[PDB]
Amino acid sequence: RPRFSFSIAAREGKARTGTIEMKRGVIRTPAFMPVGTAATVKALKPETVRATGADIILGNTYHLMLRPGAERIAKLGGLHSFMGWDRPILTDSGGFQVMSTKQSEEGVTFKSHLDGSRHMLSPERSIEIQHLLGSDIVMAFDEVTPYPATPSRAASSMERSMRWAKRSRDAFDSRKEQAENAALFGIQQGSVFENLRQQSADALAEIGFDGYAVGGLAGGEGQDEMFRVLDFSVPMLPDDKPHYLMGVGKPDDIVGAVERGIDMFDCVLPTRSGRNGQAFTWDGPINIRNARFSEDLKPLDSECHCAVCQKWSRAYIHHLIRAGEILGAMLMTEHNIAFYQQLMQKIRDSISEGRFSQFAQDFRARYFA
Amino acid sequence: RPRFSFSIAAREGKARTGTIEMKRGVIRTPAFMPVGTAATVKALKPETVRATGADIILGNTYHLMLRPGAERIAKLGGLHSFMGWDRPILTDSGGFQVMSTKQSEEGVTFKSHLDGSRHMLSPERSIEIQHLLGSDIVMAFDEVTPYPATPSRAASSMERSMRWAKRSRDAFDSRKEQAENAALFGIQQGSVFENLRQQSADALAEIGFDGYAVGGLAGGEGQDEMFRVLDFSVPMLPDDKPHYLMGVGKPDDIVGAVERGIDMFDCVLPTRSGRNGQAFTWDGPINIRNARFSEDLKPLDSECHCAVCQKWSRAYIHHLIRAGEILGAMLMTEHNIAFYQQLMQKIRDSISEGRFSQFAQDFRARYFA
Ligand SMILES: NCc1c[nH]c2nc(N)[nH]c(=O)c12
Ligand SMILES: NCc1c[nH]c2nc(N)[nH]c(=O)c12
Ligand SMILES: [Zn+2]
Ligand SMILES: [Zn+2]
Repeated sequence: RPRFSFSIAAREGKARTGTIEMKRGVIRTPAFMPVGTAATVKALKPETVRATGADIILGNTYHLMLRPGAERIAKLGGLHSFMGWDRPILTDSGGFQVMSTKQSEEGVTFKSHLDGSRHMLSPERSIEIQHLLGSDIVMAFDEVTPYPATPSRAASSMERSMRWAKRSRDAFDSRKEQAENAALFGIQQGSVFENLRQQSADALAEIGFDGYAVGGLAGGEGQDEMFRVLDFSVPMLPDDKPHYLMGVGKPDDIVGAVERGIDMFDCVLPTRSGRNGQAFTWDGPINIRNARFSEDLKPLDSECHCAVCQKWSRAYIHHLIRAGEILGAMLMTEHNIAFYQQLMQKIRDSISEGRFSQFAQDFRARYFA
Repeated sequence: RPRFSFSIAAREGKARTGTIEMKRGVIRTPAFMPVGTAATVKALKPETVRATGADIILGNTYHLMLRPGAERIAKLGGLHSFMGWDRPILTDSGGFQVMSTKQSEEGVTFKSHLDGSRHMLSPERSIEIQHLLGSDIVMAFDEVTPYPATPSRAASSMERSMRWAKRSRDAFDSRKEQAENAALFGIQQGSVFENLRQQSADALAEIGFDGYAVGGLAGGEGQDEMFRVLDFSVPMLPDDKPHYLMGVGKPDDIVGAVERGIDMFDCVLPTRSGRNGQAFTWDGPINIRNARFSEDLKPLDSECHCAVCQKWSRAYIHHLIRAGEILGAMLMTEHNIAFYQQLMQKIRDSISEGRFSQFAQDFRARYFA
């Protein structure tokens, strides 16, 4: 396999389906990436993550640098070896967690929430950490402006992000092993403003990246506004490269974003809300803690092919979650990630067959019935 | 398979190895039974429990009656179906948790620690709950005297326990489906007193049970005293039936107890201490939280055949446990239960080959080096 190759096999309107080939494996798109916060997809062995259908997982640079440490992971053989996942890993840059402390044009300094120790992030240090981890898809370090943002502040943050995108590009390229084996994605900023999104897209395309993320969304704006911004923002990006919507999201957000040209997604929703008792179903989410499930012998979802729905009832999972049992988190998480992967597979198949618009309509009618 | 058949294949001194055949499966002895508190062996799917080598698991009557409820489990198809374990299950009677609230010759009434609701246990109700759960090995309901106990109080509790053993026998026998498909074990009491242990053994043998537990030990007395009581107590029990030491224990306790004629064990140690960071190894226990393991690439144990030791390092598990990650509990628990099963297999093989005394000596020399 090549370092990086994105091929589009089929299209329907703005939606695309295809593959990204990388040294560690093939990624089917549109793709959902389970989030591995601190070198684990919470409550799942990597083999279980793979069995759900995941082709790639996300690791968080900010968290890994705090614990167990980037240099430590490198000494131990890199993130893949450390956690036992041998397929591609995308790492975020830290820009989001920095927003979520001294800031300057050079970068940011901040105190660890775990120990109070002082840490620094910059385009150069973020790229270095992602190298030490050994990630396959490296994200440029950006400045993420909060929502809502004034036009002036959105412009200033976008302009800084573009300067930092060039610094990220140069840092990545200067490291031979990284440049030859990994890929680098740029991140579009500009808040909700069309002119700023255009300037950002133009700057990123001039620099040149392997993929382009739409940054700064899902920050409080709501679905209608997010979709409106995607309507104009995604077509600004190079058509022949993957389009990644960071930190999205709910199943309906994913379907609508694919309709608008997005190829890649990550979010903590299926894992985090799984541990809290929320299970995704084709008829919409349910909260398994609800007393109505205490004697319900049906599986979490009636059609789901996952191992949890093959083997255990709602009633059992209800009991586990109510009791605070670890197995409850395990089963809920496996089902939710499997559900997300089945959603992505239905999306890919429907685009390939030219019936994605119908799928989206049918999905929504049932999910929100 | 028959309802119950215990066969002894080989002996060495007081130690025995063999099999218990039951309708749901064969149990190799000496056996270790992982503890499923509230219908789950904590942090493990039943298939993982089985893969470690477990032939039977324990369920706690006291906890299950409080949550999710015995009648509820029965309505849902019984404990095996509910939790997805199709092999034998032994249920304890509740006598221990009652000690751990109004007491009388009829039984005990108590308040739920979860809800404050009032509950009752008696020989008849305990046997009924174990029936509703559908367990394969049912334990008689006893009164467990605290350690230390005066001779008078030990005698009174033992005598009550024997009256309750007869009531348990009669309750079990009066329920056709239970009598025909499950087995019933009696529990010897008498604290540390030889004459009381003899009276108890004689009473239980007169009533007649499928198996005999040594109750009331591991209550604070320490290993030397426990071994001393086992020295005289186990030979009092019928030789041709299984001997079960309840709530034991550490690997060295197990080896010494097998040397004294015990066939079955259960304890929360490998699961509970696994979640806390303690990992069992042939060179003794380690606490994986210790900073010395932060960059240790070796598996938890150098010889262990378990999947955790095949795939992940001490350094990784150290990180997971320090971070409070669920996967840490999962991996520690799987390894510890697998370690216990490998210990039982080495015990069985060494007895079968007439080299158990040597095995015990070699095990101790290395474990305590
Ligand atoms: N939802 C926006 C988002 C999530 N994660 C991110 N990481 C980075 N570096 N930038 C971003 O804009 C975002
Ligand atoms: N270690 C003693 C023990 C553990 N569990 C028990 N359960 C019962 N019914 N009786 C007992 O004596 C014990
Ligand atoms: Zn499912
Ligand atoms: Zn192991």
